[PDB]
Amino acid sequence: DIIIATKNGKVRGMNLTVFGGTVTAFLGIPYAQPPLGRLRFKKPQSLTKWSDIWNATKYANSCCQNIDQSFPGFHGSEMWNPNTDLSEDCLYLNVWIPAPKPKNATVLIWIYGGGFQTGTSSLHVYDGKFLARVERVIVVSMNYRVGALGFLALPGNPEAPGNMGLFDQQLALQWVQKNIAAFGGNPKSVTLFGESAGAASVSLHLLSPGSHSLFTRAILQSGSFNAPWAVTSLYEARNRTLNLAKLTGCSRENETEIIKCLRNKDPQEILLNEAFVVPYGTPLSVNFGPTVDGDFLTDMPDILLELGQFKKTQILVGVNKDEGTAFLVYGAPGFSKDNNSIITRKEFQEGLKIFFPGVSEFGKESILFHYTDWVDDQRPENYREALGDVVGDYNFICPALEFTKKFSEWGNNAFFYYFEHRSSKLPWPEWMGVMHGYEIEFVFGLPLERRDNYTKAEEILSRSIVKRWANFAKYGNPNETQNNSTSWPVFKSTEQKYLTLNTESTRIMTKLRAQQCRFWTSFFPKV
Amino acid sequence: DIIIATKNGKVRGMNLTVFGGTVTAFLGIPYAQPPLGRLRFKKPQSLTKWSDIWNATKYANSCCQNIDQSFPGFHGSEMWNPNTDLSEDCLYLNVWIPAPKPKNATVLIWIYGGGFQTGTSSLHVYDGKFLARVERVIVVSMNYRVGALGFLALPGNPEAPGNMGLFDQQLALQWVQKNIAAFGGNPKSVTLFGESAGAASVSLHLLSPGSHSLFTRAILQSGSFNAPWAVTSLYEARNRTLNLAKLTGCSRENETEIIKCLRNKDPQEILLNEAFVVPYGTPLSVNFGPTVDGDFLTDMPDILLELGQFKKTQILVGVNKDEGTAFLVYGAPGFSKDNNSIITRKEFQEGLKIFFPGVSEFGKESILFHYTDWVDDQRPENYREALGDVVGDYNFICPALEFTKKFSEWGNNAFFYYFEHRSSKLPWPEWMGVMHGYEIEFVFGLPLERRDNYTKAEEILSRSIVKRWANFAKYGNPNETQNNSTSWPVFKSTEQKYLTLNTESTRIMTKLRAQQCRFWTSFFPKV
Ligand SMILES: *[C@@H]1O[C@H](CO[C@@H]2O[C@@H](C)[C@@H](O)[C@@H](O)[C@@H]2O)[C@@H](O[C@@H]2O[C@H](CO)[C@@H](O)[C@H](O)[C@H]2NC(C)=O)[C@H](O)[C@H]1NC(C)=O
Ligand SMILES: *[C@@H]1O[C@H](CO[C@H]2O[C@@H](C)[C@@H](O)[C@@H](O)[C@@H]2O)[C@@H](O[C@@H]2O[C@H](CO)[C@@H](O)[C@H](O)[C@H]2NC(C)=O)[C@H](O)[C@H]1NC(C)=O
Ligand SMILES: *[C@@H]1O[C@H](CO[C@H]2O[C@@H](C)[C@@H](O)[C@@H](O)[C@@H]2O)[C@@H](O[C@@H]2O[C@H](CO)[C@@H](O)[C@H](O)[C@H]2NC(C)=O)[C@H](O)[C@H]1NC(C)=O
Ligand SMILES: *[C@@H]1O[C@H](CO[C@H]2O[C@@H](C)[C@@H](O)[C@@H](O)[C@@H]2O)[C@@H](O[C@@H]2O[C@H](CO)[C@@H](O)[C@H](O)[C@H]2NC(C)=O)[C@H](O)[C@H]1NC(C)=O
Ligand SMILES: C[NH+](C)CCN(C[C@@H]1CCCN(C2Cc3ccccc3C2)C1)C(=O)c1ccc2cccc(O)c2n1
Ligand SMILES: C[NH+](C)CCN(C[C@@H]1CCCN(C2Cc3ccccc3C2)C1)C(=O)c1ccc2cccc(O)c2n1
Ligand SMILES: C[NH+](C)CCN(C[C@@H]1CCCN(C2Cc3ccccc3C2)C1)C(=O)c1ccc2cccc(O)c2n1
Ligand SMILES: C[NH+](C)CCN(C[C@@H]1CCCN(C2Cc3ccccc3C2)C1)C(=O)c1ccc2cccc(O)c2n1
Ligand SMILES: *[C@@H]1O[C@H](CO)[C@@H](O[C@@H]2O[C@H](CO)[C@@H](O)[C@H](O)[C@H]2NC(C)=O)[C@H](O)[C@H]1NC(C)=O
Ligand SMILES: *[C@@H]1O[C@H](CO[C@H]2O[C@@H](C)[C@@H](O)[C@@H](O)[C@@H]2O)[C@@H](O)[C@H](O)[C@H]1NC(C)=O
Ligand SMILES: *[C@@H]1O[C@H](CO)[C@@H](O)[C@H](O)[C@H]1NC(C)=O
Ligand SMILES: *[C@@H]1O[C@H](CO)[C@@H](O)[C@H](O)[C@H]1NC(C)=O
Ligand SMILES: *[C@@H]1O[C@H](CO)[C@@H](O)[C@H](O)[C@H]1NC(C)=O
Ligand SMILES: *[C@@H]1O[C@H](CO)[C@@H](O)[C@H](O)[C@H]1NC(C)=O
Ligand SMILES: [Cl-]
Repeated sequence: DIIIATKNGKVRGMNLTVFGGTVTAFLGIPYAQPPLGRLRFKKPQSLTKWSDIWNATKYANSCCQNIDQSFPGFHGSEMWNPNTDLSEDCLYLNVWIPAPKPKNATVLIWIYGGGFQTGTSSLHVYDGKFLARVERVIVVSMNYRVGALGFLALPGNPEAPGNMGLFDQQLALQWVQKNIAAFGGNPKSVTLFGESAGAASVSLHLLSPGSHSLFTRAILQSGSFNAPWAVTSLYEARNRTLNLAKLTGCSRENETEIIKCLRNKDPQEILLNEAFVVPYGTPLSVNFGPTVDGDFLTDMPDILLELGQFKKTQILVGVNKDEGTAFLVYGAPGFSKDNNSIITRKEFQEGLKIFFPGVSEFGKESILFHYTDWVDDQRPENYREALGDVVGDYNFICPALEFTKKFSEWGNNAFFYYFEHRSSKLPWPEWMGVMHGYEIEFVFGLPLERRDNYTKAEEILSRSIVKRWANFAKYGNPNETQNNSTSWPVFKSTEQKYLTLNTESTRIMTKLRAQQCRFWTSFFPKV
Repeated sequence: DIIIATKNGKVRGMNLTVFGGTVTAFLGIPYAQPPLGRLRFKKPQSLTKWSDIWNATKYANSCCQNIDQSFPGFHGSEMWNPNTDLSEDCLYLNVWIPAPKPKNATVLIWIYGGGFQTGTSSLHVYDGKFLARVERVIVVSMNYRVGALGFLALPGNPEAPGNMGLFDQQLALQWVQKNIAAFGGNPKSVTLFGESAGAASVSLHLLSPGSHSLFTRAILQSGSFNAPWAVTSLYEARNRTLNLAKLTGCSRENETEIIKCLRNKDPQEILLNEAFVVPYGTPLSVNFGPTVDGDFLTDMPDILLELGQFKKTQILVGVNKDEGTAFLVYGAPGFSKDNNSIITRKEFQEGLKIFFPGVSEFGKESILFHYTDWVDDQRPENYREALGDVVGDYNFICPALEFTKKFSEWGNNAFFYYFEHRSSKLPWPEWMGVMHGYEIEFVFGLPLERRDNYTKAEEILSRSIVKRWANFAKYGNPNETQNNSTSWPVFKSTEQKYLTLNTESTRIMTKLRAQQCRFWTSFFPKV
């Protein structure tokens, strides 16, 4: 039996066996007041203590979110669906401490991605027990409000001020500050890591003064705040909150009145209107996301980033070889999960209208013009691969590289990785390649379980990546100093070096997607 | 009726139709007295003038040489076999002139390879008409003596001095100097290029003072004198010359008297015992090659290269991705052009004994130790590919990288390529990849013949290569300045940059097969 005295109640956790050892898990510890009724759409509220001992022995509630019903019965899309029960009462977090209890362990806080609309910490691919046993770190992950319940914004009005899901994560960060010493953790050695919208969340903690004292280092996997989907403007958030209010018949005009209307509406009524708040939509739509609230974010994040207004520390950033394929099968002509998905120049042209709906016909031609200069025209996949590269480059790879350059320019060590290994278990067809999201399994060390149908090489790669991530969390340098490994060099603005990750040969390369990222990061913003 | 007046007499060419244009061809101009009877085993004698008109309208005889008959009817091996009569009367050269006759055109002199035992200028892949047509350069090629008929050596004896096939080449370079202006060539703009033994020949012309005035620049494809096979030691030349005279049964004591025998026996008796002249032999055996003779070569070539004793000019150097596979299907256990040649570790250890015969078990152990550190031990091809890399890295790639380095260090511009495109018409099996010898057709512009079943992209590649080669010859810089090509940087000892060549995307990379070539160049010579 393991009880831990936290500053507001005793907490009892389980024991697991992992590769012939013990890891103590504490699943579902509450860190915030249930944000129900009158606390809905508000920042998370402190907690009231309990002399009751709490049984943190089961994954808690995922927060309210629509679910991916696009491929019923498909492991590829349903593995991202929530695996506990939806509820507004969902502001819990999990902890994983090694056994024997560590003395001063480094802490890894996971922040799940999605599109600020979906996600939960209880998914199998985020199971922190492997990292706790293999590397003797402490893994903490938390649930945070997503969708409108987490990011509906009426600016300045404290009844719905925006960025509630970010203050959820931030509050879970202070919990780890106040309590992780009781678990044998070092609050002065804390690394945030995250994927997709979790990665964009990690970058915004870098920019938010209230979070600066609550972590040490940052890891950003396939995402950053400067990605075109990650920050919704002050005007977009107004039209989007009014349109949601109309679509619930809550169109008051006293501002705090049209919120009290939504507080009484049903969570399911809000989830179903959410989709229809913007006219034209994309598979990368983020209808309620982070805004400039003047509290978590004091200014437009790209100004803060360009003018050096962020925590000075180490960052580890990277992307996958085919970030963009996943989004094609959710609404691009000729694209399907069961079809090798060769498309025509006209289908490629139609795909551009889908993903860049507001862009002019000039911009849609620029994209066509630049991405289409291959050599061999007698090969079918040109346009198919082209669109995946288009979407992956625009939405993830080029912003991620841009964040890393601007961050490194103020004298911080940055490390960039190019993850290019296709999962031997990947449920999606092979034409989709190394997909968005499908490096996470390797960070959490799932292939370290031999009874799991991963390659023995996938065990080696995942072991290597786990060590590189743990060395970065502990020591700020993501090297593997023992198995004759490729040295991972710093990313500097001048030469822009990055490490590739795969099972064949890990290489140092420079200037990843150099021509493409110039087109996106310099020319296209003028368009 | 195109007749040109060479300094030796009038010569009659012939018009060729090429790509809607005309190319004037002079095939088989004699450039020395036939090395017959008393001239056998001697440096080439000058040519006596002729009051006639010489009809240079067909290819001349190829020099005497054994022939590859391991794959009867197979184009892959037979395409390298001679396609004219064999004869000791073989000292002829070919000349391709653009039409209209050029004013002062750069001259490209080809030197064919083949381990100094085989080869001829008349092969289809050495057809110079496409270069004369597309880039309006003059192309010259010569036949030179091979095997013991061009490299039998007893140091000192001018009856059999050694390097007589190199002096053949040199005499052809001399012919171009005296006569090419009659055809519209610029004798001050002569680039040597060759492949394999031809490339190791070009490299020796760089180190040989007698040849320094006969050319301007140099191109070396898959070969250099510093390759393990390309220079015969005086100790070996001594044993091998003698061991031949015993195999033909006329060992004598007066050293000028044992040559008098060999000058009697007819060619086929010599060719029949050349192979048994060395005890154990490998597919990379060069029984009669270049030696240090104090005439063409005044010292050990490795010493001259190390101490800056060579013509100072630009060089273009490169290798193919899979230089070593061609040699495996000729005696390496487990390998055949007809099965996929998945070998096992025991067969790999046998392949090392085949290819490194007189090397200590220690040396064979470090080869096995260094080359087997792959990640995924559960891959069938590991040993198949490993042996190909062993043979490729030891015999071609590492010597070429070492030659380019040591050459660049004395102030001159060097350009290194890495050819990694597999011809769509390549007759050998797919596991052999980008084989030794199979960049030549792209350098000679065969894929520019649209009517020939090469892909459209292979035409685009072969065009870009042909322009780069021509620009190197004309201007010393192998860049492609018009069609947005990748800039080809200079090879410097510290950076070691090279350009990859393929149909997908040309990349600048650095330090090719660095870990492998550190083994072969630095450590292996000590064992
Ligand atoms: C590849 O498949 C897509 C989508 O197809 C799915 O699988 C098929 C077997 C079929 O049963 C479809 O109904 C499935 O949705 C094909 O897509 C076009 O896709 C759009 C998308 O809605 C659809 O409206 C069109 O009618 C489809 N066109 C046709 C002729 O069916 C795509 O054309 C297939 N391409 C190839 C090369 O096989
Ligand atoms: C800001 O909001 C308005 C509201 O548009 C309606 O659209 C529905 C999908 C739903 O959200 C409903 O609650 C809302 O009232 C947008 O006006 C629309 O713009 C499109 C494109 O210009 C027009 O075709 C529509 O006529 C119009 N909608 C209707 C039916 O009134 C407006 O576009 C939006 N501004 C943006 C995109 O920033
Ligand atoms: C230098 O030459 C001798 C000569 O060896 C004979 O080998 C035949 C294949 C043929 O060339 C014949 O004319 C010649 O006389 C080499 O001696 C041989 O060495 C091997 C290996 O050490 C022994 O197994 C043989 O007994 C011996 N040959 C015979 C039958 O006499 C000698 O090796 C060689 N030196 C080298 C390799 O540099
Ligand atoms: C690929 O082929 C090689 C070579 O085998 C030759 O001989 C016959 C079996 C013929 O059918 C043809 O396949 C080929 O020309 C096989 O390797 C081995 O070759 C050595 C040569 O000395 C023989 O000693 C072995 O018997 C032979 N192996 C076998 C199966 O007998 C090789 O096995 C094969 N590899 C495959 C199938 O992947
Ligand atoms: C680890 N991955 C991150 C999880 C999967 N995906 C991205 C995929 C691919 C295409 C978009 N479907 C969404 C599934 C879903 C569920 C409910 C409502 C809509 C949709 C479509 C899943 C996401 O959770 C996801 C969803 C939206 C995003 C928006 C912008 C950027 C992103 O990364 C986004 N990611
Ligand atoms: C770093 N390891 C221990 C080795 C696996 N090589 C190294 C490469 C892959 C195989 C070929 N050369 C050899 C280097 C060399 C030196 C002299 C002569 C020949 C050769 C060839 C070594 C990796 O790059 C690699 C790739 C992915 C990994 C993933 C997890 C863990 C690893 O160690 C990983 N290593
Ligand atoms: C353009 N290529 C260069 C022409 C072909 N080949 C290389 C191949 C490699 C495998 C062995 N076959 C034949 C074996 C054989 C048997 C009887 C008569 C001739 C041949 C060659 C040749 C060569 O002519 C060749 C031959 C010997 C070499 C020795 C050392 C280095 C080389 O590059 C060598 N190249
Ligand atoms: C220089 N050419 C004319 C073009 C072919 N590309 C260039 C690559 C091919 C793949 C796609 N990106 C584009 C660069 C870019 C910029 C903005 C947005 C998207 C993209 C993707 C360009 C070659 O690298 C190449 C490779 C082999 C060749 C062989 C012969 C002749 C050639 O031109 C060859 N060119
Ligand atoms: C945990 O490690 C931390 C530092 O990583 C230690 O706590 C502090 O130690 C630093 C030394 O770097 C001091 O400057 C601070 O003053 C210490 N903290 C405070 C609040 O004073 C500590 O030694 C370790 N704790 C363990 C092992 O229990
Ligand atoms: C060269 O050919 C001569 C006859 O053939 C040619 O005659 C030329 C005058 C011209 O018409 C060409 O078009 C013909 O092909 C022949 O008399 C000479 O003897 C030949 N020269 C040698 C050295 O044999
Ligand atoms: C916590 O779990 C243990 C299981 O043995 C139980 O004894 C205890 O009563 C539980 N506390 C609860 C459910 O409040
Ligand atoms: C290093 O390699 C050995 C296998 O040779 C493995 O057991 C060990 O876990 C590896 N360590 C890391 C950090 O990858
Ligand atoms: C050709 O060029 C050389 C120098 O490159 C020059 O000396 C010679 O006179 C020129 N001959 C011509 C143009 O006929
Ligand atoms: C330049 O582009 C044209 C247009 O297609 C092409 O025909 C030509 O071969 C290219 N030149 C080179 C040197 O590749
Ligand atoms: Cl790139």
